[PDB]
Order: sequence, then structure tokens, then C-alpha cells
Amino acid sequence: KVQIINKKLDLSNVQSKCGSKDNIKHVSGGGSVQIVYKPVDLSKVTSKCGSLGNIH
Amino acid sequence: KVQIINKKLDLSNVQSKCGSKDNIKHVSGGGSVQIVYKPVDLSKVTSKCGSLGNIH
Amino acid sequence: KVQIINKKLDLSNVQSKCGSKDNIKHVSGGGSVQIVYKPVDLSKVTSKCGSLGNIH
Amino acid sequence: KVQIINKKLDLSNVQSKCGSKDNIKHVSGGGSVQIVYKPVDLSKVTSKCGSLGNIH
Repeated sequence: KVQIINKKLDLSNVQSKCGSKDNIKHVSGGGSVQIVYKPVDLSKVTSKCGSLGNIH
Repeated sequence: KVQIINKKLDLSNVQSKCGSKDNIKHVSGGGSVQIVYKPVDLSKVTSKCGSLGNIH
Repeated sequence: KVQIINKKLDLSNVQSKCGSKDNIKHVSGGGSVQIVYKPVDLSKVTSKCGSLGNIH
Repeated sequence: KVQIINKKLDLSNVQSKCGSKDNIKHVSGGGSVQIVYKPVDLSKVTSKCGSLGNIH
């Protein structure tokens, strides 16, 4: 059989019979507590501009 | 058989017989508590502009 | 058999016989508590403009 | 058999015999409590403008 794979950026997960226990028990803060659990961030924040002119 | 795959950006998950226990038990804050659990963020925030002119 | 796949951005999930227990038991805040659970965010916030002119 | 797939942005879920228990038991806030559970956000907020002129 012929096979071709062409990936630019690979984070593919493949598992079989895999266990995973993750605990976060006791977190205290005097101020502001922030907990971010398994985030995935593909967000873009862009500002394109073509031909900007600032004459004085 | 012939097969071709062409992916630019791969985070494909494939699992079989996989267990996963995730706990967040006790979180306290004096101020503001924020908990974000498994976020996925593909959000865009853009500002395109073509030919901006600022004459004075 | 012939097969061709062409994906730009892949987060496809494929599971079989997979268990997942997720708990968030005790969260307290003096101020404002915010809990965001498995969000998916494809939101866009854009501001296009072509040929902006600011003459003075 | 011939097959062709062409996807720009894939988050397709495929499961079989999969269990998932999700709990949020005890959340307290002095102020404002906000809980957002499995949101999906494809919302757009745009402001297009062509040929903006500001002469003085």
C-alpha cells in the first residue's frame, strides 16, 4: 500500500488503555485565585494595515 | 490502497479504553476566584485597514 | 481504495470505551466567583476599514 | 472506493461506549457568581467600513 503524510504542526494524541488521575485539592489565596485547567489557545490578535501615511 | 493526508495543524485525539479522573476539590479566595476548565480558544480579534492617511 | 484528506486545522476527537469523571466540589470566594467549564470559543471581533483618510 | 475529505477547521466528535460524569457541587460567592457550562461561541462582532473620510 502507498501512504503519504504531510503535516506542518503535529500534536496528535493516540492512546490505548491509558489511565490518568489529576487532582487539585487545596488552594487558598488572600487575594484573587485563578485556576486554568488544560487550556488550549489558538486565539489570534492581529492588526494589519497597508500603506499607512503620517504627513505633517 | 493509496492514502494521502495533508494537515497544516493537527491536535486530533484518538483514544481507546482510556480512563481519566480530574478533581478540583477545595478552592478559597479572599477576592475573586476564577476557574477555567478545559477551555478551547479559537477566537480572533483583528483590525484590518488598507491605505490609512493622516495628513496635517 | 483511494483516500485523500486535506485538513487545515484538526481537533477531531475519536474515542471508544472511554470514561471520564470530572469534579469541582468546593469553591468559595469573598468577591466574585466565575467558573467556566469546557468552553469552546470561535468568536470573532473585527473592524475592517478600507481607505481611511484624516486630513487637517 | 474513492474518498476525498477537505475540511478547513475540524472539531468533529465521534464516540462509542463512552461515559462522562461531570459535577459542580458547592460554589459560594460573597459577590456575583457566574457559572458557564460547556459554552460554544461562534458569535461575530464586526464593523466594516469602506472609504472613511475625515476632512477638517
